[PDB]
Amino acid sequence: QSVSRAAITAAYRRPETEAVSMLLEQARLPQPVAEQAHKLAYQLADKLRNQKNASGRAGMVQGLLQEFSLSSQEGVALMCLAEALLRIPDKATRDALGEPLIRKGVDMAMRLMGEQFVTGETIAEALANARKLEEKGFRYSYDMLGEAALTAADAQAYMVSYQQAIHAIGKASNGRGIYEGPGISIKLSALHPRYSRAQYDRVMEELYPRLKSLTLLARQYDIGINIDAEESDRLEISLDLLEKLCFEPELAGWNGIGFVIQAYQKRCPLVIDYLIDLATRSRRRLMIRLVKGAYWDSEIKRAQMDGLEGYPVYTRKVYTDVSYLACAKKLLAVPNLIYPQFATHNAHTLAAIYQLAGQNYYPGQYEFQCLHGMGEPLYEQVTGKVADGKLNRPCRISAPVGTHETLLAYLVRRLLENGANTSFVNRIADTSLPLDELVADPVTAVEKLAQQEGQTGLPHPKIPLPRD
Amino acid sequence: QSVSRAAITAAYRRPETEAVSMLLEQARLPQPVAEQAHKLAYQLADKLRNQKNASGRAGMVQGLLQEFSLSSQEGVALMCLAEALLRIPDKATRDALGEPLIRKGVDMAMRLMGEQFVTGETIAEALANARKLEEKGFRYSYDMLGEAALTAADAQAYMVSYQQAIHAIGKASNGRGIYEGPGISIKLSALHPRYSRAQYDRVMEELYPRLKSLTLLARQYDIGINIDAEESDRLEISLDLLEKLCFEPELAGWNGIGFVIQAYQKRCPLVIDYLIDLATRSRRRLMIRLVKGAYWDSEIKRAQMDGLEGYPVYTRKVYTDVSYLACAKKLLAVPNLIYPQFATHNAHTLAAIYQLAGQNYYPGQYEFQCLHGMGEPLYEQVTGKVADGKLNRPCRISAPVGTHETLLAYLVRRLLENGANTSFVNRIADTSLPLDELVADPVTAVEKLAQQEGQTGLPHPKIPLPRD
Ligand SMILES: Cc1cc2nc3c(=O)[nH]c(=O)nc-3n(C[C@H](O)[C@H](O)[C@H](O)COP(=O)(O)OP(=O)(O)OC[C@@H]3O[C@@H](n4cnc5c(N)ncnc54)[C@H](O)[C@@H]3O)c2cc1C
Ligand SMILES: Cc1cc2nc3c(=O)[nH]c(=O)nc-3n(C[C@H](O)[C@H](O)[C@H](O)COP(=O)(O)OP(=O)(O)OC[C@@H]3O[C@@H](n4cnc5c(N)ncnc54)[C@H](O)[C@@H]3O)c2cc1C
Ligand SMILES: O=C(O)[C@@H]1CCCO1
Ligand SMILES: O=C(O)[C@@H]1CCCO1
Repeated sequence: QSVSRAAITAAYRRPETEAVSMLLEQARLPQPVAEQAHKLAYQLADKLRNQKNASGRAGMVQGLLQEFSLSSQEGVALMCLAEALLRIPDKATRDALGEPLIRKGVDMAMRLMGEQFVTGETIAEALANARKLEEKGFRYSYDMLGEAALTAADAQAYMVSYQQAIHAIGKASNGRGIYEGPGISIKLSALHPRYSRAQYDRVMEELYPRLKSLTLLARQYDIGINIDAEESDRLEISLDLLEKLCFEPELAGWNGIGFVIQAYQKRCPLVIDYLIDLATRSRRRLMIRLVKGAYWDSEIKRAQMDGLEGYPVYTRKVYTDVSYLACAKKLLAVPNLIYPQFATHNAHTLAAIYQLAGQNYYPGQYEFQCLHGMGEPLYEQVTGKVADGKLNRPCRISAPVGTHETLLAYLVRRLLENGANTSFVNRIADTSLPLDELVADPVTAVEKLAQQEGQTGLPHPKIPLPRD
Repeated sequence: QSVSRAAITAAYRRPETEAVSMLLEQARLPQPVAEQAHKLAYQLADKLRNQKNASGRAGMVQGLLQEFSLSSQEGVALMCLAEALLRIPDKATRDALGEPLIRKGVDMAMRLMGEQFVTGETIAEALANARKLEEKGFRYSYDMLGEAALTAADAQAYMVSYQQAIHAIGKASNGRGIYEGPGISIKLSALHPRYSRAQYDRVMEELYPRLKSLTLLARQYDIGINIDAEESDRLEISLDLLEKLCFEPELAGWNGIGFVIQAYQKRCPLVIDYLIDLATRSRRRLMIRLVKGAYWDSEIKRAQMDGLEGYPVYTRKVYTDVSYLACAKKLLAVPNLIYPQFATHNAHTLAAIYQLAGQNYYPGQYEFQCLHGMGEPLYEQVTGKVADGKLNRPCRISAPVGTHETLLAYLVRRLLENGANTSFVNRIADTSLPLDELVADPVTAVEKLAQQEGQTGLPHPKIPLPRD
């Protein structure tokens, strides 16, 4: 292997104490920057949580719960009475006074809960719902729902769907280009049957020509084409595919190739070193989406089943946060080589990147990204004119496209993301959790744990090593 | 009295059979227009009710309620199970598996329910929340909360508040003018202590100089100033005040005086005849807001207490709808004399006016209006570019400004409006009520009642004459 590829392999499952300890000083924000990040994060979170006065309304309630010493059911009952009294029109009058069921249920619940996360059932429908926010300065990336093709027919169908989508997105883009215009996002698992266990030779013979074909088509329309990151044991083969792609003569001088990297992996900073070298060698600027990662629950389960020396992902959420910040700094340092795309719904992560990107923003420096049905409210404060009180930074919405038949796995990942007590989007909804704790600096949080526990970067107390 | 003023007085409490019968042919939409109004009303209501697929989601539920013959509590329980199963990360695992309390309560409930209807606590705050929709083509009218002044001090305070507001709105308007720019809306009851029983002489001596002063100030800033319509026994004195105002030399050639007329009153079309003559005589274009009316419940109660020969308002809601359409036609016929402002949250009423206004709309022909916290969703389909799928017709939002201390009566009127089973905004929320019934033509509805009951315009069966 090359030096950079070798360093990736060696970090696959490195002990958490070691990985976190080495990331800490790279993630640490200089005091002045940390202070500005905190103020901004607080302001974003405050406006988001309290757009409709949720905390104030919650407080007024508690106040009356004391000025009468009433229970919850008591207060509510009183409000119902008060409500009925307020409907008296005249103030004087008022004053004076088997398995098929379970299978069907699961499928239905999937559709119902999933609707909010889906942009359109077809690319035409999805594209129709774009101008609304595109006119506000939002950008889109259409991500076809449908993954882990099981048969050759399945993979063929997905391929045809991607090709069709690129034609439609490309026509809609109408020359706007890879930055300002919409792009497409693809899953390698959709393009090759049984990708999860596919061997190198077959992937290169069968998957790669498809990846190449789609990328050439994207180039013809000058739209971005992004390669989603999936399970951790597919990282290596995805880098082999990216490497070959970047050296295609027909793609020379074109910078529309995109690639996701997952900060929850111990390999992430080493993958960045590789990507930096690859951009240099292939003479291009790579569009790199930095994300935390969507498969954490399954990654933990897989590792515990395989009984290996460790986990490929962190086991405490705050460590993933630290990884993300350290990786963000690395990406921002090389603007000639990488166009970083910072995917997050987290107000602190957003504010930290905003400050880390430094003075003198220019549109092509970087962008933020979010998922449809999750990020729009937060980014309404971000994308738009400074005169309208926004930060004037671009955000690209990832827009799932597909019917109920392709939605299941994506929906489950969204449930896990939204429902986890560690997720920012879960915690911000809790009016009980103080804003300062919500936007707490992750580096400081890690040092706090270290002081309590006796060393830095210890694994989650409830997630022992697989061999234990 | 003049001919027109005399005709108003004579219609005060005319029998409903008579009033409705005479309105019917003036309200009737020609077959071609009625058809276009129906299609548009249906489309508006469909998009409004089903923006987030409410009816479709409701149907999918009923479908499973049959493919298993389950109860509501049953279906729900199943969904909770399905939801828990969808949170299993791996599919294989899933597959394999005293009075102070009441007074305090009423006040608190008022604040909580009222927040959605209030634009700002102060004019500065309200104005701050304006650009968002103003940039979309929406206009504003700021209506200071606070009415029925009880003391001289009270009325003085309201006066000072109006003056301050006009300065702030006028500065914000910055020369945009009476049509494109924001205006103010005033309540005569706020400007004179115990207005409800005030005598003509005192009103002219004390109230009128205040009305004149505010109107002159509005003119200096070239913003609209609208006189709200309140209880029916104050109609006459309000016309006396308007008459005098329109002949002030300092207001000559200025068309920013506005006046509300309430279609639920039997006098409404006669008031229009008067207003038409007044515009002609005083050489101006009057800004006339056509509304249905906000005080219906209290009007019925007052009439039943006074034991007079009849009601000053209609007793069936569909009659008020018919009155509104007939009055709208009258206003639209005289564009040189009246700038009509059609206040409604009703999709049929909106669509009917749209069609009645005819071909070749121009901005100064007319506008729609709505209340903050009620109309924005419907008018999001109306105000905006045709390319964005909107009707490209202007809407002015009435924006209440005030603290909790001035909010009570307004809030109660909003509760009555939103909570009445006859209100469009109540009925559209009922996914059980078919769209075609929701947007049913009121003239046809009245003829249907007439065929069933034996004559046209009979009173509400549950609202007999006061003397009965
Ligand atoms: C536009 C976009 C594209 C994306 N593309 C991909 C993609 O191709 N592949 C992919 O895998 N993800 C992708 N993601 C990321 C993913 O889907 C989640 O949205 C993301 O991880 C949420 O991070 P956050 O900063 O918004 O929320 P935060 O609440 O700040 O952090 C959320 C999470 O931290 C992690 N986590 C949770 N618990 C732990 C723990 N105990 N230990 C360590 N880590 C933990 C997770 O990665 C997780 O989602 C994408 C996200 C976006 C917005
Ligand atoms: C911008 C704006 C300004 C307004 N200004 C004023 C004002 O100065 N003074 C004022 O009094 N109102 C005013 N209103 C009107 C009022 O507040 C209500 O919003 C209005 O009457 C609702 O009509 P709608 O077409 O939206 O709803 P719809 O559901 O179509 O009709 C609603 C209603 O019909 C009436 N009604 C209900 N039941 C009956 C019945 N049994 N018999 C006869 N009529 C019945 C009422 O007038 C009532 O509100 C204003 C409204 C707006 C939007
Ligand atoms: O499929 C997922 O969950 C993530 C987010 C978007 C693409 O990769
Ligand atoms: O006070 C009311 O309820 C109505 C609506 C706005 C002004 O007059």
